[PDB]
Amino acid sequence: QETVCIFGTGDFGRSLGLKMLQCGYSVVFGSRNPQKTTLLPSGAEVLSYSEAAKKSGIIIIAIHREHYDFLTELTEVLNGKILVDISNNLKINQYPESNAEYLAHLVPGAHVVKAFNTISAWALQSGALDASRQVFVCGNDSKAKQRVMDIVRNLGLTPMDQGSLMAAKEIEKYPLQLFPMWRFPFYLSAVLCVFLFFYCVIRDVIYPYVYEKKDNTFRMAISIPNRIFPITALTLLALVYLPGVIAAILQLYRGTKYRRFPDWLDHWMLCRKQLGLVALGFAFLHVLYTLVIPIRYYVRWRLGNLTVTQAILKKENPFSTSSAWLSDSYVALGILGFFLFVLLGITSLPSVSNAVNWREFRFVQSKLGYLTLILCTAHTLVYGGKRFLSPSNLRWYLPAAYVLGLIIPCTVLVIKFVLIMPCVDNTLTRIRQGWE
Amino acid sequence: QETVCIFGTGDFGRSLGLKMLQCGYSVVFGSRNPQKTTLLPSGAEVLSYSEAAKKSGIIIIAIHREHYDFLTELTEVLNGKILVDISNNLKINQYPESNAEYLAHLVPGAHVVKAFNTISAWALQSGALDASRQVFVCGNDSKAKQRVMDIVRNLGLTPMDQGSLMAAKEIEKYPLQLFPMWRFPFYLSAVLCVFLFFYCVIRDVIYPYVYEKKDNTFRMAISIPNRIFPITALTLLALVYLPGVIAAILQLYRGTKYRRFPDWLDHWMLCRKQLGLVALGFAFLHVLYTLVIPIRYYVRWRLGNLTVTQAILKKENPFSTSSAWLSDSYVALGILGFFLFVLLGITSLPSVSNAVNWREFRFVQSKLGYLTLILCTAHTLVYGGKRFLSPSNLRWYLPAAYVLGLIIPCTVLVIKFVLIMPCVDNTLTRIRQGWE
Amino acid sequence: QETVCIFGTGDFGRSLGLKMLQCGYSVVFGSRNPQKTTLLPSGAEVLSYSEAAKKSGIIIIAIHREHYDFLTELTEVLNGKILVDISNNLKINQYPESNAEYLAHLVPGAHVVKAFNTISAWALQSGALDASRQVFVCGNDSKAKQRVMDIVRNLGLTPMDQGSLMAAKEIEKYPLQLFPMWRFPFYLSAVLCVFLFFYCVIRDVIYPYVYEKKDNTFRMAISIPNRIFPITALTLLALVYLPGVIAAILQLYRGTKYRRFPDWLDHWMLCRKQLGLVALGFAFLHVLYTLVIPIRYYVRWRLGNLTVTQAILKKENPFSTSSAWLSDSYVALGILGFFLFVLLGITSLPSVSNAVNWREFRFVQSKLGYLTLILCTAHTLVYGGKRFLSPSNLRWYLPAAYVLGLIIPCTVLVIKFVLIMPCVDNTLTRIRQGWE
Ligand SMILES: Cc1cc2nc3c(=O)[nH]c(=O)nc-3n(C[C@H](O)[C@H](O)[C@H](O)COP(=O)(O)OP(=O)(O)OC[C@H]3O[C@@H](n4cnc5c(N)ncnc54)[C@H](O)[C@@H]3O)c2cc1C
Ligand SMILES: Cc1cc2nc3c(=O)[nH]c(=O)nc-3n(C[C@H](O)[C@H](O)[C@H](O)COP(=O)(O)OP(=O)(O)OC[C@H]3O[C@@H](n4cnc5c(N)ncnc54)[C@H](O)[C@@H]3O)c2cc1C
Ligand SMILES: Cc1cc2nc3c(=O)[nH]c(=O)nc-3n(C[C@H](O)[C@H](O)[C@H](O)COP(=O)(O)OP(=O)(O)OC[C@H]3O[C@@H](n4cnc5c(N)ncnc54)[C@H](O)[C@@H]3O)c2cc1C
Ligand SMILES: NC(=O)c1ccc[n+]([C@@H]2O[C@H](COP(=O)([O-])OP(=O)(O)OC[C@H]3O[C@@H](n4cnc5c(N)ncnc54)[C@H](OP(=O)(O)O)[C@@H]3O)[C@@H](O)[C@H]2O)c1
Ligand SMILES: NC(=O)c1ccc[n+]([C@@H]2O[C@H](COP(=O)([O-])OP(=O)(O)OC[C@H]3O[C@@H](n4cnc5c(N)ncnc54)[C@H](OP(=O)(O)O)[C@@H]3O)[C@@H](O)[C@H]2O)c1
Ligand SMILES: NC(=O)c1ccc[n+]([C@@H]2O[C@H](COP(=O)([O-])OP(=O)(O)OC[C@H]3O[C@@H](n4cnc5c(N)ncnc54)[C@H](OP(=O)(O)O)[C@@H]3O)[C@@H](O)[C@H]2O)c1
Ligand code: HEM
Ligand code: HEM
Ligand code: HEM
Ligand SMILES: CCCCCC(=O)OC[C@H](COP(=O)(O)O)OC(=O)CCCCC
Ligand SMILES: CCCCCC(=O)OC[C@H](COP(=O)(O)O)OC(=O)CCCCC
Ligand SMILES: CCCCCC(=O)OC[C@H](COP(=O)(O)O)OC(=O)CCCCC
Ligand SMILES: *[C@@H]1O[C@H](CO)[C@@H](O)[C@H](O)[C@H]1NC(C)=O
Ligand SMILES: *[C@@H]1O[C@H](CO)[C@@H](O)[C@H](O)[C@H]1NC(C)=O
Ligand SMILES: *[C@@H]1O[C@H](CO)[C@@H](O)[C@H](O)[C@H]1NC(C)=O
Repeated sequence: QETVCIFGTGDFGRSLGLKMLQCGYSVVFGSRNPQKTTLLPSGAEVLSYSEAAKKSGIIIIAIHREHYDFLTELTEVLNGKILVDISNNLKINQYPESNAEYLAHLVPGAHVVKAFNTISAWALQSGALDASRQVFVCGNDSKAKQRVMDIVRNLGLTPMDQGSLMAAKEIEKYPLQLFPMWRFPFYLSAVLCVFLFFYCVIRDVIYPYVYEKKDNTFRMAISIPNRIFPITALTLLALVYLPGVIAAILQLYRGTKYRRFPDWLDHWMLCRKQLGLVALGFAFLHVLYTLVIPIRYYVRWRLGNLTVTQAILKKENPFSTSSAWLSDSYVALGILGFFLFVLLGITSLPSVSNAVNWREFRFVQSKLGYLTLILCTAHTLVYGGKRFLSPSNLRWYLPAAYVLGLIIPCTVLVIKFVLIMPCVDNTLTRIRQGWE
Repeated sequence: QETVCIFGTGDFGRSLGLKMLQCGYSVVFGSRNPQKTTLLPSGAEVLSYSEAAKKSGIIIIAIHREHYDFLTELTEVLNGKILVDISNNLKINQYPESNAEYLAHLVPGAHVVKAFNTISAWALQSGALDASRQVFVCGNDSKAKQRVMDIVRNLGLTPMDQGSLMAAKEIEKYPLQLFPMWRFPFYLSAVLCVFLFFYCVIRDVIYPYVYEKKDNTFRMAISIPNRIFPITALTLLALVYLPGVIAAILQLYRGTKYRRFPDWLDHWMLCRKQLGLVALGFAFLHVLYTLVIPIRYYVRWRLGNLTVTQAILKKENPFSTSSAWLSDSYVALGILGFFLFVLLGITSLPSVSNAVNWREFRFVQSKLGYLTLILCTAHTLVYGGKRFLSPSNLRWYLPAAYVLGLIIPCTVLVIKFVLIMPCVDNTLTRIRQGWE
Repeated sequence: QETVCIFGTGDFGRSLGLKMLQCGYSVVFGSRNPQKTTLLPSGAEVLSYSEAAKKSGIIIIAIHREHYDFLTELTEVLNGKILVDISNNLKINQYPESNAEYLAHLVPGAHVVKAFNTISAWALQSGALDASRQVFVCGNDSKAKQRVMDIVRNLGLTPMDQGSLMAAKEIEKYPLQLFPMWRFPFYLSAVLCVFLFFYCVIRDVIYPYVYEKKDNTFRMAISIPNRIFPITALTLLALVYLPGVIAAILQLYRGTKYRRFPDWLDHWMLCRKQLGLVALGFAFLHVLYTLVIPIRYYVRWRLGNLTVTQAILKKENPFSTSSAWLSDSYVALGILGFFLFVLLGITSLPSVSNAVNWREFRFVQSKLGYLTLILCTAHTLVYGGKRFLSPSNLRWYLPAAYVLGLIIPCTVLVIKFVLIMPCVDNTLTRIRQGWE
């Protein structure tokens, strides 16, 4: 039966130690005081640091980085042992090297393996290990690394091997972050949903209060967020396919592809997935606010008054078939534009993305990605055809609030249309392999 | 070229043997009667048990557990061989030890590897291996276990290593179950959709038949299941976040977190995912029944009569703006409450759940999980404001059937609000690390 | 520090070489002209072919298959080296053996490992490696194959081991295909959406133009694709469960299950997933076109005229409760039939499909798959009950265009109902294990 020593009897020391007694391991704890040990599992004795290290070959140090000082006092006991470093830091970039690098320079005669820092101490105890299922294992000694990965499999976890000990810097960065790539689409969308809220409140509830004095302030429940949410979804969709256009222009002037993107475009290349899925989250709200139009009281009342007024005044509507074209056209373009929008979101799942090679992925994400941005722009051009862009449409001196949201998507489609023409695109094909 | 012996020429023996002839293996079957062999592949000879075992090093026993008796008669031939045990049982907990444990005690001088019990014999033959793609491999000998995993890769399958031979008890439990965790949310929801069907039939089709005698029995097609399905979705959502409240209370009285939950709460901790996804399945039905309201005949007729009666009787509706607030408010709260409801369901996918550490998962599942249960409770409080809870709302002595569904969600939100206050929550922070 | 030689300084040679300088490898390029080397990374010298191969043990040949001729001129240098073959072909089935097989016959004294052909040269450079994350590694020498997989882990990629070198034929087929299994459901659906477009244009816009001359040509925006898309979704759903019925008939005549399906049924067995997900894509369009009915101008106008005409002509509608049954029945059957339709699509995800054994998968995909095809057929039978199949329903001599779409689903449900009866099904149970 295997023996696993655990330095430190703290929170994660008890939780990892009690998980190993349930899987058939003889755990020998090591603490500063083996005399007074109140909370400990049943079949696990507690010894000194030098005494417990003489019993196993795998030593898990469940201590913080600041108290790594005593390991130099017993470096002749730790010769040939497997020291599993599990520690995290309180914040990113607190120390220059990682902990497993620093633990290797303290005890040079021992094989250091980074593991177990992703999982939490409560997930081992309660058994509610759902996102803390994978354990990232990295180390230099390949024989010692396969032995630690056998413990992770016997504890019901899934070891993901991360290579050599150089990858321990990124593993300690992993449990500290809270959506690091989603920060720029959240901040861009929040400053675009606040500006476009104050832009529609000034048009729809303030302008009918100054002129033609009426309350009209219920609009900011559904009727104003059904203008914020599609225009935010259309703008953020156009901000997705804009770096691929700016980078295509920036390669034509340079004449080569082997130079580096200018450090603001490169960070905005990597947030396209994050900008795309936030734009799907707002387009999905625009669908739900639109499909619930005929349930609202204002829509039932307005269609109720318009029918009664037509009933007592014997004038009639002669069914203009031109307006039946437009109202069935922009609704149809919005449905095809949302079907492909969802289809880009299905492919964004990390299991669907791995069952797809880079040609099938480029066909969905780029060929059917502009075709989303064409249909979602034609959905709001044909909707703009009913309003005609007349001078009776701007309230003070500021227009109908969707034509501001057509500046970025119609800019992307014009510049992309230049890059499709063979006087330019045949140069791009010769530049994706190398050119002067 | 490799040689793989297969004991037993039955259903899975032919299916696994014919799959290995298509991948470049020389398969030697072993049966009780090598003389009469009718159904067999082409390039695979059939020998005796002792004769076929002298030709390979990997022996796959395609026999049941009851006929393991003959292997003790030839235990001197099986020395050093790799015996791959593939057997299942007819029911869970039929024998005390697993089959691979029992196969190791019969032949102690052989390395036993559990594999191939997850896949079916038809999925190897027809090639329709879709859920039977992963093959769970476990065994003590690490050199013999990597050799069996090389066969699984060459057969187009994906070996998932499960550790030592102690994990063979759970692998044999795997192909027998049929949604074992989903049993409690299915039985709770079925006894809550049956009671709430008879509660709405008594109010909506029986009470208009006794008093004011009219048929009114078409309601149980859409109009009654649009009352069952949201209240079942709201109750099951409140039953998700109720164990996290009961466990928080039960840690304050104990003063420590290291004691065990009382065996009914612990089984209801593990079914939160299962209760949550069933509650999303009923909320998704409540969306589809609601968005199809203006297509129904009863809604078109009632809005048709109410307009014609207002047309021939010249009284008018003066557009009460107060009721335009409420009807745009509970509809908006239902959309935000369903958007985050879906967002919890996207994170529940086992590929999205693994691309997310436990802080980003706790932010979605708990911070944005109560915020779902707040918005979905405020969606049905504001809907209850239109009905005012007047005494003309209860039919015999029993109320309007959604206020029964507000008992559990408003209980969770009150007790959670006590646990947020810093006179209690600062004790919870000191108790998630250890306290007296 | 490790040394990795790369033959060939081309497009993928620079991209893979610059990725390895960023991970702590000393890369030594090999080219035909080490004198003139313009584009190259900083810390990577360029030598001759025989000179650079004498410095490392891992040699990555970044050259095409046609220029493999020079490796026979230096086969005494490549003894014991690990030659990583990364090449692709311009088209499928261009050469009889794969490249890694052909590279092994050129240099017999070297271990050949196929890797890196899935990823692209731009994904290494730009860092936008999203679908080119997995690297398929296969080779005969297990010690050399684990060494190449350590490079793939250190480059931030994920090595998927594919077994021996026999699997290199399928890995070179992998980056060339563009949805190979989706071709038959795309071509079947396109020839069924074109025929059913011309069938509804002849009924709905040509027949009201010849008789009772009116424009009526706006129908082909929403109103005609809301007839194409559900009938295509219902037909393709019936074409899913039809091979399982034809194969069940074809096993009863044969009397055994061990014979081979006749090569058109076998290719249509494998496209059931592909036919099923395309049928979900059209049913999801039928939902979105249907839920947007009360927003269209034609529906608002027609319900506006029908109310005003009822307001000025004092006749009334007495609320036939029979038509309130039917219109709430087929709408309810369409919602239950679409809920299970989506539930089959959630299980089709390759992460949900792997978290499910073959009994839970057969319960969803087959037991709840016919129950989808029953409810979606009863959704269009009850919708056909409102139209009664009168002789005033066919326009010239051709019927109401959904009853053509009931031929295939009602054929499958009748023949499946024969196979459920125990005079037939007890023979199928005795034939799924072997019978004469
Ligand atoms: C809902 C949604 C989900 C999304 N999910 C994802 C996701 O999961 N992952 C993701 O990455 N994006 C995602 N996106 C973003 C979008 O799909 C990407 O932009 C897409 O992958 C490529 O778009 P592109 O037009 O910029 O093409 P790109 O190829 O990225 O950009 C074109 C330019 O890139 C350069 N380039 C491209 N290929 C090469 C080459 N072989 N050699 C040299 N230069 C080259 C050239 O300069 C070319 O002009 C998503 C978007 C949405 C709306
Ligand atoms: C649609 C949907 C999908 C869902 N999917 C999932 C899913 O995939 N997986 C899943 O697990 N749940 C899932 N849930 C359930 C829900 O998300 C969980 O309850 C959530 O993970 C945590 O909720 P909670 O408030 O109970 O928090 P919890 O943290 O589970 O409960 C709080 C209590 O737990 C204890 N506790 C928590 N953390 C610690 C700690 N570090 N140390 C000590 N004690 C601690 C304390 O007693 C604390 O008061 C889903 C729910 C829905 C509605
Ligand atoms: C939205 C959607 C998604 C889908 N996704 C998938 C998917 O991911 N993967 C997929 O495979 N299909 C998928 N399908 C197709 C459908 O689910 C399959 O047909 C289903 O897996 C089985 O259906 P079946 O009735 O043909 O059953 P089958 O079992 O495939 O066919 C029955 C016949 O198969 C033979 N047979 C079955 N089991 C055995 C056995 N043990 N021994 C001998 N003979 C046997 C017998 O002849 C039997 O009569 C999908 C369909 C839809 C609509
Ligand atoms: N959820 C988690 O707790 C979690 C999760 C992931 C990773 N980790 C990591 O696991 C390790 C355990 O930390 P923890 O959170 O569980 O807290 P902790 O173990 O309770 O406190 C740190 C441990 O250091 C030991 N130690 C030895 N000398 C010490 C000294 N001079 N001063 C203070 N302590 C000394 C202590 O045990 P003795 O005095 O008895 O010897 C003490 O148990 C940490 O590195 C942590 O980053 C924890
Ligand atoms: N879909 C599947 O079939 C499937 C799936 C997963 C796992 N398995 C497992 O694979 C194994 C094969 O079982 P099976 O379903 O395919 O049925 P089976 O093989 O047809 O019957 C059991 C086999 O035991 C052999 N055997 C040897 N001595 C025997 C004896 N005294 N009495 C009876 N049989 C004897 C028989 O072959 P000979 O008499 O010719 O030697 C017979 O082929 C089982 O353990 C099963 O749990 C099967
Ligand atoms: N996106 C990709 O580029 C990609 C992706 C996956 C796989 N691959 C594979 O990686 C390999 C590299 O090809 P590549 O696309 O990057 O084009 P390439 O390397 O620019 O051209 C082929 C290479 O062959 C070398 N070579 C040696 N003798 C040659 C000769 N007589 N004639 C022509 N070339 C000779 C050349 O380098 P020197 O003359 O300087 O020695 C040249 O760099 C290919 O096998 C490719 O299938 C490429
Ligand atoms: C289910 C599919 C969709 C339907 C039925 C739909 C329908 C509509 C309708 C009816 C309007 C007019 C709103 C009103 O009456 O005030 C509208 C506006 C709009 N839609 Fe959509 N839409 C859909 C999807 C999309 C998508 C995917 C986008 C792109 C992100 C989009 C962008 C817009 C924009 C920009 C407006 C104008 C916003 C305004 O100024 O009011 N829609 N949509
Ligand atoms: C798309 C989003 C949603 C919309 C538009 C919506 C709309 C509505 C409407 C209009 C009603 C009144 C039904 C009627 O007219 O008889 C209602 C009732 C209700 N909704 Fe929602 N809802 C949504 C999502 C949700 C969610 C996510 C929940 C929580 C599970 C929920 C819980 C309820 C409850 C409990 C009722 C009262 C049931 C009754 O007694 O009739 N809804 N909803
Ligand atoms: C959200 C769920 C669904 C709803 C509310 C729904 C509703 C309807 C409605 C109202 C119609 C009549 C269309 C019209 O007024 O012209 C219809 C037609 C039809 N539906 Fe559905 N449906 C649903 C899902 C499905 C599904 C999943 C299928 C099967 C693929 C299906 C198959 C059909 C067929 C075949 C027709 C007849 C097409 C025609 O001739 O017009 N539906 N549906
Ligand atoms: C508050 C927003 C939280 C959203 C969390 C989330 O969904 O992202 C988790 C992860 C994304 O994480 P990273 O790509 O690693 O940033 O999974 C997905 O790819 C999303 C696919 C979803 C496709 C439908
Ligand atoms: C009759 C109900 C059958 C449902 C089957 C199912 O969906 O669960 C399969 C599995 C769940 O299986 P377990 O978590 O292992 O119980 O995948 C999911 O996590 C669901 C995610 C779904 C998120 C949208
Ligand atoms: C133009 C159509 C492109 C569609 C691409 C696609 O979705 O398939 C990618 C892959 C399917 O690829 P293969 O099964 O390998 O053919 O993932 C899925 O299983 C789909 C699950 C989706 C379940 C919702
Ligand atoms: C209603 O429609 C009919 C034909 O569809 C038309 O003749 C009649 O004038 C309309 N009634 C109105 C517009 O009041
Ligand atoms: C219809 O609305 C107008 C203003 O919107 C109002 O003046 C008129 O009284 C309404 N007609 C009714 C209530 O019949
Ligand atoms: C409207 O409905 C009432 C009862 O709901 C009925 O008595 C009345 O006749 C209807 N008005 C019509 C049909 O014009």
